[PDB]
Amino acid sequence: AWQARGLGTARLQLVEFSAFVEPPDAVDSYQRHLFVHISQHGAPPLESVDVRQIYDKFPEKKGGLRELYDRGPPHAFFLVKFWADLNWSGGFYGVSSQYESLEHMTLTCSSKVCSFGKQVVEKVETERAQLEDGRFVYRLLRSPMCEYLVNFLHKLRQLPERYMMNSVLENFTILQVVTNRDTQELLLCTAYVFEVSTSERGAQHHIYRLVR
Repeated sequence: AWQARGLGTARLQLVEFSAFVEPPDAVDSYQRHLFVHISQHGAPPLESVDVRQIYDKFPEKKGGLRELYDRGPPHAFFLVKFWADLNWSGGFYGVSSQYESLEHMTLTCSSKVCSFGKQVVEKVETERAQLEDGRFVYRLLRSPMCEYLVNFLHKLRQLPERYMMNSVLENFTILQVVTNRDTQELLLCTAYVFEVSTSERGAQHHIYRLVR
């Protein structure tokens, strides 16, 4: 219909997102390990997942998934299931995001990190547009990972069975809200749930529309 084919609206599309580590000897010979990755640079509509099912995985009151979805707009809401690649200390742990739009705005991106459906850490970054080839571009490149996430990854990686990592990751989620800084209107809300991938398979994702 007017349904989504990937993670984005007509106002703000996600070009690429990744969380990575570069070992200290990437200086001598460069190498990057991706924990998670989405590259979106004539396709079927995305599958849908009912937003009520994951209410409890995210906080309530203000900034809660229920309230955000009640603000809308409904079509801006996505779920990303990650299978994270956790086989790869003291290198650079990074996160890179890039979005694209037709209109010039200033974005605020709030990444809320939740444990057992309860807000635990939050980052809030702002990014002005940059005009490139008609399209506007928002580049949050190589942002350093919060030391919470880096320690979590090290802790997580040493669990002796992967069903135990999946048990632990069951309760760990991330809510991402991108809003126009000026008009305060939500442009993009992405819910992330997490599994561990096996050793032989690298990172993966499935993107869903969140519906009601």
